[PDB]
Amino acid sequence: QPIYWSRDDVAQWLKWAENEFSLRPIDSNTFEMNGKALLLLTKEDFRYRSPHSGDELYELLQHILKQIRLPAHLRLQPIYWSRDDVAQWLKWAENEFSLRPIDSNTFEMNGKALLLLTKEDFRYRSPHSGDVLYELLQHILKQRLPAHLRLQPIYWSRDDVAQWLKWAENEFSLRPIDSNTFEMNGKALLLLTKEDFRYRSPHSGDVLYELLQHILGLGKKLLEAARAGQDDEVRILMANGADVNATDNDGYTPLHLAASNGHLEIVEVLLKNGADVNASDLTGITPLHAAAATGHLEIVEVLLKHGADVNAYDNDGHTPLHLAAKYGHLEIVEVLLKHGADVNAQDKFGKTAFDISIDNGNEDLAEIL
Repeated sequence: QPIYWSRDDVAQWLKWAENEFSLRPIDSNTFEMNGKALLLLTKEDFRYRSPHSGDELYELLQHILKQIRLPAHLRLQPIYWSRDDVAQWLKWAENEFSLRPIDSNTFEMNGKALLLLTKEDFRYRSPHSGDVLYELLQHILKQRLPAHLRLQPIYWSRDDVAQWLKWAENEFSLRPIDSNTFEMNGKALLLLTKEDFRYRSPHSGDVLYELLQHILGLGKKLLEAARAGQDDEVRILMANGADVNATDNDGYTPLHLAASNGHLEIVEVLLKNGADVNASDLTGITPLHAAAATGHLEIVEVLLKHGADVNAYDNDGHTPLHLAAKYGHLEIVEVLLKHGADVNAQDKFGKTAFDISIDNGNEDLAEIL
Protein backbone atom coordinates (compact mmCIF):
# COMPACT_ATOMS: atom_id res chain seq x y z
CA GLN A 1 0.00 0.00 0.00
CA PRO A 2 1.18 3.54 -0.76
CA ILE A 3 1.29 4.34 2.96
CA TYR A 4 4.37 2.12 3.15
CA TRP A 5 6.08 3.72 0.14
CA SER A 6 9.35 5.62 0.53
CA ARG A 7 10.81 8.51 -1.45
CA ASP A 8 12.34 5.85 -3.68
CA ASP A 9 9.00 4.04 -3.92
CA VAL A 10 7.16 7.27 -4.70
CA ALA A 11 9.65 8.11 -7.47
CA GLN A 12 9.33 4.70 -9.13
CA TRP A 13 5.55 5.11 -9.22
CA LEU A 14 6.12 8.40 -11.07
CA LYS A 15 8.32 6.97 -13.83
CA TRP A 16 5.94 4.01 -14.13
CA ALA A 17 2.92 6.23 -14.77
CA GLU A 18 5.04 8.44 -17.03
CA ASN A 19 5.44 5.42 -19.32
CA GLU A 20 2.15 3.64 -18.62
CA PHE A 21 -0.03 6.69 -19.33
CA SER A 22 2.55 8.48 -21.51
CA LEU A 23 2.57 11.48 -19.22
CA ARG A 24 4.94 14.34 -19.84
CA PRO A 25 8.23 13.45 -18.08
CA ILE A 26 8.53 14.71 -14.52
CA ASP A 27 11.57 15.03 -12.26
CA SER A 28 11.56 12.82 -9.16
CA ASN A 29 12.16 16.02 -7.17
CA THR A 30 8.50 16.87 -7.85
CA PHE A 31 7.38 14.41 -5.13
CA GLU A 32 10.29 13.94 -2.71
CA MET A 33 8.42 12.34 0.18
CA ASN A 34 7.18 9.06 1.60
CA GLY A 35 3.75 7.63 0.87
CA LYS A 36 2.40 9.05 4.13
CA ALA A 37 3.30 12.57 3.02
CA LEU A 38 1.88 12.00 -0.45
CA LEU A 39 -1.46 11.11 1.09
CA LEU A 40 -1.58 14.34 3.06
CA LEU A 41 -1.40 16.21 -0.24
CA THR A 42 -4.59 17.42 -1.90
CA LYS A 43 -5.28 17.26 -5.63
CA GLU A 44 -4.59 21.00 -5.77
CA ASP A 45 -1.14 20.24 -4.31
CA PHE A 46 -0.60 17.58 -6.98
CA ARG A 47 -1.58 20.09 -9.66
CA TYR A 48 0.82 22.74 -8.35
CA ARG A 49 3.74 20.30 -8.16
CA SER A 50 3.53 18.71 -11.65
CA PRO A 51 1.09 20.81 -13.71
CA HIS A 52 1.34 18.60 -16.79
CA SER A 53 0.34 15.35 -15.12
CA GLY A 54 -0.47 16.13 -11.50
CA ASP A 55 -4.19 15.59 -12.01
CA GLU A 56 -3.87 12.06 -13.39
CA LEU A 57 -1.22 11.15 -10.81
CA TYR A 58 -3.61 12.12 -8.04
CA GLU A 59 -6.44 10.14 -9.59
CA LEU A 60 -4.09 7.18 -10.04
CA LEU A 61 -3.19 7.26 -6.35
CA GLN A 62 -6.86 7.42 -5.46
CA HIS A 63 -7.54 4.48 -7.76
CA ILE A 64 -4.68 2.58 -6.10
CA LEU A 65 -6.18 3.39 -2.69
CA LYS A 66 -9.56 1.96 -3.72
CA GLN A 67 -8.19 -1.43 -4.86
CA ILE A 68 -0.42 11.40 14.84
CA ARG A 69 2.76 10.04 16.49
CA LEU A 70 3.85 13.55 17.48
CA PRO A 71 6.89 13.71 19.78
CA ALA A 72 6.28 14.12 23.49
CA HIS A 73 8.06 17.49 23.38
CA LEU A 74 5.52 18.64 20.76
CA ARG A 75 2.44 16.85 22.13
CA LEU A 76 1.00 20.19 23.27
CA GLN A 77 -1.36 22.20 21.09
CA PRO A 78 0.23 24.24 18.28
CA ILE A 79 -1.16 27.51 19.62
CA TYR A 80 1.26 27.10 22.55
CA TRP A 81 4.26 26.14 20.39
CA SER A 82 7.17 28.49 20.98
CA ARG A 83 9.47 29.43 18.12
CA ASP A 84 11.82 26.61 19.13
CA ASP A 85 8.97 24.07 19.19
CA VAL A 86 8.07 24.97 15.60
CA ALA A 87 11.66 24.26 14.58
CA GLN A 88 11.55 20.77 16.09
CA TRP A 89 8.22 20.14 14.36
CA LEU A 90 9.81 21.11 11.04
CA LYS A 91 12.86 18.94 11.71
CA TRP A 92 10.71 16.04 12.96
CA ALA A 93 8.26 16.01 10.04
CA GLU A 94 11.33 16.20 7.80
CA ASN A 95 12.55 12.87 9.16
CA GLU A 96 8.98 11.61 9.55
CA PHE A 97 8.03 12.14 5.90
CA SER A 98 11.53 12.06 4.34
CA LEU A 99 11.19 15.59 2.97
CA ARG A 100 13.73 18.08 1.67
CA PRO A 101 15.82 19.59 4.50
CA ILE A 102 13.72 22.39 5.98
CA ASP A 103 15.77 25.26 7.36
CA SER A 104 14.83 26.49 10.81
CA ASN A 105 14.62 30.00 9.31
CA THR A 106 11.68 28.83 7.18
CA PHE A 107 9.17 29.47 10.00
CA GLU A 108 10.65 32.10 12.32
CA MET A 109 7.53 32.56 14.42
CA ASN A 110 5.61 31.22 17.40
CA GLY A 111 2.87 28.61 17.14
CA LYS A 112 0.07 31.17 16.87
CA ALA A 113 1.65 32.89 13.86
CA LEU A 114 2.08 29.50 12.20
CA LEU A 115 -1.69 29.11 12.44
CA LEU A 116 -2.27 32.53 10.88
CA LEU A 117 -0.39 31.64 7.69
CA THR A 118 -2.44 30.37 4.77
CA LYS A 119 -1.50 27.34 2.69
CA GLU A 120 0.09 29.64 0.11
CA ASP A 121 2.40 31.15 2.75
CA PHE A 122 3.58 27.65 3.65
CA ARG A 123 4.22 26.93 -0.03
CA TYR A 124 6.26 30.11 -0.47
CA ARG A 125 8.33 29.39 2.64
CA SER A 126 8.81 25.65 1.90
CA PRO A 127 8.48 25.18 -1.88
CA HIS A 128 9.53 21.53 -1.50
CA SER A 129 7.67 20.48 1.64
CA GLY A 130 5.17 23.26 2.33
CA ASP A 131 1.94 21.50 1.40
CA VAL A 132 2.90 18.45 3.47
CA LEU A 133 4.01 20.73 6.32
CA TYR A 134 0.61 22.44 6.02
CA GLU A 135 -1.86 19.55 5.93
CA LEU A 136 0.04 17.91 8.79
CA LEU A 137 -0.70 20.95 10.94
CA GLN A 138 -4.41 20.68 10.10
CA HIS A 139 -4.41 17.02 11.10
CA ILE A 140 -2.60 17.97 14.31
CA LEU A 141 -5.19 20.72 14.76
CA LYS A 142 -7.89 18.09 14.30
CA GLN A 143 -6.27 15.93 16.98
CA ARG A 144 -7.55 17.19 20.35
CA LEU A 145 -4.63 44.15 20.71
CA PRO A 146 -2.78 46.83 22.70
CA ALA A 147 -4.86 49.70 24.04
CA HIS A 148 -2.76 52.26 22.13
CA LEU A 149 -3.97 50.54 18.93
CA ARG A 150 -7.54 49.62 19.87
CA LEU A 151 -8.71 52.03 17.17
CA GLN A 152 -9.69 50.81 13.71
CA PRO A 153 -6.66 50.34 11.41
CA ILE A 154 -8.14 52.83 8.91
CA TYR A 155 -7.56 55.47 11.60
CA TRP A 156 -4.04 54.35 12.60
CA SER A 157 -1.18 56.82 12.44
CA ARG A 158 2.31 56.36 11.04
CA ASP A 159 3.56 55.99 14.61
CA ASP A 160 0.64 53.66 15.35
CA VAL A 161 1.67 51.32 12.52
CA ALA A 162 5.19 51.14 13.98
CA GLN A 163 3.95 50.17 17.44
CA TRP A 164 1.67 47.55 15.86
CA LEU A 165 4.71 45.92 14.27
CA LYS A 166 6.61 45.90 17.57
CA TRP A 167 3.57 44.38 19.30
CA ALA A 168 3.23 41.76 16.57
CA GLU A 169 6.92 40.88 16.82
CA ASN A 170 6.69 40.19 20.55
CA GLU A 171 3.23 38.63 20.29
CA PHE A 172 4.14 36.12 17.55
CA SER A 173 7.85 35.65 18.34
CA LEU A 174 8.77 37.24 15.01
CA ARG A 175 12.21 38.38 13.91
CA PRO A 176 13.18 42.01 14.63
CA ILE A 177 11.10 44.27 12.38
CA ASP A 178 12.35 47.67 11.27
CA SER A 179 9.82 50.48 11.69
CA ASN A 180 10.56 51.85 8.21
CA THR A 181 9.25 48.55 6.79
CA PHE A 182 5.75 50.07 6.71
CA GLU A 183 6.47 53.81 6.87
CA MET A 184 2.89 54.90 6.16
CA ASN A 185 -0.52 55.45 7.74
CA GLY A 186 -3.01 52.73 8.53
CA LYS A 187 -4.99 53.62 5.42
CA ALA A 188 -1.89 53.18 3.25
CA LEU A 189 -1.08 49.93 5.05
CA LEU A 190 -4.51 48.60 4.10
CA LEU A 191 -3.93 49.41 0.42
CA LEU A 192 -0.82 47.21 0.34
CA THR A 193 -1.34 43.75 -1.12
CA LYS A 194 -0.12 40.53 0.49
CA GLU A 195 2.74 40.47 -2.03
CA ASP A 196 3.85 43.90 -0.77
CA PHE A 197 3.88 42.62 2.82
CA ARG A 198 5.98 39.63 1.75
CA TYR A 199 8.40 42.00 0.01
CA ARG A 200 8.62 44.52 2.85
CA SER A 201 9.06 41.86 5.58
CA PRO A 202 10.18 38.56 4.03
CA HIS A 203 10.54 37.10 7.53
CA SER A 204 7.13 38.08 8.92
CA GLY A 205 5.15 39.96 6.24
CA ASP A 206 2.86 36.99 5.65
CA VAL A 207 2.10 36.86 9.37
CA LEU A 208 1.76 40.65 9.59
CA TYR A 209 -0.63 40.80 6.63
CA GLU A 210 -2.96 38.16 8.09
CA LEU A 211 -2.78 39.84 11.50
CA LEU A 212 -4.14 43.04 9.95
CA GLN A 213 -6.97 41.07 8.34
CA HIS A 214 -8.06 39.65 11.69
CA ILE A 215 -7.99 43.13 13.26
CA LEU A 216 -10.24 44.44 10.44
CA GLY A 217 -12.75 41.73 11.49
CA LEU A 218 -14.50 35.37 13.98
CA GLY A 219 -16.91 36.94 16.51
CA LYS A 220 -17.11 40.00 14.21
CA LYS A 221 -17.80 37.68 11.22
CA LEU A 222 -20.73 36.32 13.29
CA LEU A 223 -21.64 39.78 14.55
CA GLU A 224 -21.84 41.11 10.99
CA ALA A 225 -24.93 38.86 10.71
CA ALA A 226 -26.62 41.70 12.58
CA ARG A 227 -27.70 42.64 9.05
CA ALA A 228 -30.19 39.76 9.33
CA GLY A 229 -31.67 41.50 12.37
CA GLN A 230 -30.76 38.86 14.99
CA ASP A 231 -30.68 41.46 17.75
CA ASP A 232 -30.30 38.94 20.59
CA GLU A 233 -27.37 37.37 18.73
CA VAL A 234 -25.80 40.83 18.32
CA ARG A 235 -26.06 41.51 22.06
CA ILE A 236 -24.70 38.03 22.81
CA LEU A 237 -21.83 38.59 20.38
CA MET A 238 -20.98 42.03 21.79
CA ALA A 239 -21.26 40.70 25.34
CA ASN A 240 -18.68 38.08 24.35
CA GLY A 241 -16.64 40.92 22.84
CA ALA A 242 -16.48 41.90 19.19
CA ASP A 243 -15.16 44.70 17.00
CA VAL A 244 -18.28 46.85 16.64
CA ASN A 245 -16.39 48.58 13.81
CA ALA A 246 -15.60 45.33 12.01
CA THR A 247 -15.28 45.27 8.23
CA ASP A 248 -16.49 42.55 5.86
CA ASN A 249 -14.82 41.58 2.58
CA ASP A 250 -16.41 44.67 0.99
CA GLY A 251 -15.63 46.99 3.92
CA TYR A 252 -18.97 47.21 5.73
CA THR A 253 -19.41 47.64 9.47
CA PRO A 254 -22.30 46.04 11.37
CA LEU A 255 -23.76 49.55 11.34
CA HIS A 256 -23.70 49.73 7.54
CA LEU A 257 -25.49 46.39 7.30
CA ALA A 258 -27.96 47.07 10.11
CA ALA A 259 -28.81 50.54 8.79
CA SER A 260 -29.39 49.23 5.26
CA ASN A 261 -31.75 46.52 6.57
CA GLY A 262 -33.79 48.71 8.93
CA HIS A 263 -32.76 47.53 12.41
CA LEU A 264 -33.01 50.64 14.58
CA GLU A 265 -32.60 48.45 17.66
CA ILE A 266 -29.32 47.22 16.16
CA VAL A 267 -28.44 50.64 14.69
CA GLU A 268 -28.74 52.14 18.20
CA VAL A 269 -27.06 49.42 20.29
CA LEU A 270 -24.03 49.40 17.98
CA LEU A 271 -23.62 53.16 18.35
CA LYS A 272 -23.94 52.95 22.14
CA ASN A 273 -21.34 50.14 22.21
CA GLY A 274 -18.94 52.20 20.07
CA ALA A 275 -19.76 52.26 16.35
CA ASP A 276 -18.28 54.67 13.82
CA VAL A 277 -21.43 56.52 12.77
CA ASN A 278 -19.38 57.99 9.89
CA ALA A 279 -17.61 54.77 8.92
CA SER A 280 -16.33 54.89 5.34
CA ASP A 281 -17.17 51.91 3.17
CA LEU A 282 -14.64 50.91 0.53
CA THR A 283 -16.82 52.98 -1.84
CA GLY A 284 -16.78 55.86 0.65
CA ILE A 285 -20.36 55.02 1.62
CA THR A 286 -21.33 55.95 5.19
CA PRO A 287 -24.05 54.32 7.32
CA LEU A 288 -26.17 57.39 6.58
CA HIS A 289 -25.52 56.97 2.84
CA ALA A 290 -26.92 53.45 3.21
CA ALA A 291 -29.90 54.33 5.41
CA ALA A 292 -30.77 57.27 3.15
CA ALA A 293 -30.94 55.13 0.01
CA THR A 294 -32.76 52.29 1.79
CA GLY A 295 -35.33 54.82 3.03
CA HIS A 296 -34.89 54.10 6.75
CA LEU A 297 -35.66 57.58 8.03
CA GLU A 298 -35.68 56.58 11.70
CA ILE A 299 -32.12 55.26 11.30
CA VAL A 300 -31.28 58.45 9.39
CA GLU A 301 -32.48 60.65 12.25
CA VAL A 302 -30.55 58.46 14.72
CA LEU A 303 -27.28 58.63 12.80
CA LEU A 304 -27.67 62.39 12.41
CA LYS A 305 -28.55 62.56 16.11
CA HIS A 306 -25.48 60.48 17.03
CA GLY A 307 -23.22 62.47 14.71
CA ALA A 308 -23.37 61.65 10.99
CA ASP A 309 -21.84 63.63 8.14
CA VAL A 310 -24.94 64.76 6.27
CA ASN A 311 -22.54 66.15 3.63
CA ALA A 312 -20.23 63.16 3.22
CA TYR A 313 -19.32 61.96 -0.25
CA ASP A 314 -18.69 58.48 -1.62
CA ASN A 315 -16.09 57.62 -4.27
CA ASP A 316 -18.50 58.89 -6.95
CA GLY A 317 -19.01 62.25 -5.23
CA HIS A 318 -22.52 61.46 -3.98
CA THR A 319 -23.85 63.04 -0.80
CA PRO A 320 -26.49 61.25 1.31
CA LEU A 321 -29.01 63.68 -0.17
CA HIS A 322 -27.99 62.68 -3.70
CA LEU A 323 -28.47 59.01 -2.82
CA ALA A 324 -31.78 59.91 -1.20
CA ALA A 325 -32.96 61.93 -4.21
CA LYS A 326 -31.90 59.12 -6.56
CA TYR A 327 -34.36 56.73 -4.85
CA GLY A 328 -37.01 59.34 -4.05
CA HIS A 329 -37.25 59.24 -0.23
CA LEU A 330 -38.23 62.89 -0.16
CA GLU A 331 -39.02 62.46 3.54
CA ILE A 332 -35.46 61.29 4.17
CA VAL A 333 -34.25 64.10 1.90
CA GLU A 334 -36.12 66.58 4.09
CA VAL A 335 -34.47 65.24 7.25
CA LEU A 336 -31.06 65.54 5.60
CA LEU A 337 -31.84 69.11 4.55
CA LYS A 338 -33.11 69.87 8.06
CA HIS A 339 -29.72 68.63 9.33
CA GLY A 340 -27.69 70.78 6.91
CA ALA A 341 -27.51 68.98 3.56
CA ASP A 342 -25.57 70.66 0.76
CA VAL A 343 -27.81 71.84 -2.09
CA ASN A 344 -24.85 71.46 -4.47
CA ALA A 345 -24.65 67.67 -4.56
CA GLN A 346 -21.31 68.06 -6.40
CA ASP A 347 -21.80 64.76 -8.21
CA LYS A 348 -18.92 63.29 -10.23
CA PHE A 349 -20.95 64.54 -13.21
CA GLY A 350 -21.51 67.90 -11.49
CA LYS A 351 -25.16 67.05 -10.85
CA THR A 352 -26.95 68.59 -7.88
CA ALA A 353 -29.59 66.90 -5.75
CA PHE A 354 -32.39 68.68 -7.62
CA ASP A 355 -30.87 67.57 -10.92
CA ILE A 356 -31.14 63.96 -9.73
CA SER A 357 -34.80 64.51 -8.84
CA ILE A 358 -35.46 65.99 -12.29
CA ASP A 359 -33.97 62.99 -14.09
CA ASN A 360 -36.06 60.66 -11.89
CA GLY A 361 -39.19 62.69 -12.66
CA ASN A 362 -39.90 63.26 -8.96
CA GLU A 363 -41.48 66.72 -9.02
CA ASP A 364 -42.09 66.64 -5.26
CA LEU A 365 -38.38 66.13 -4.58
CA ALA A 366 -37.68 68.77 -7.23
CA GLU A 367 -39.95 71.14 -5.30
CA ILE A 368 -37.22 71.45 -2.68
CA LEU A 369 -38.78 74.73 -1.55
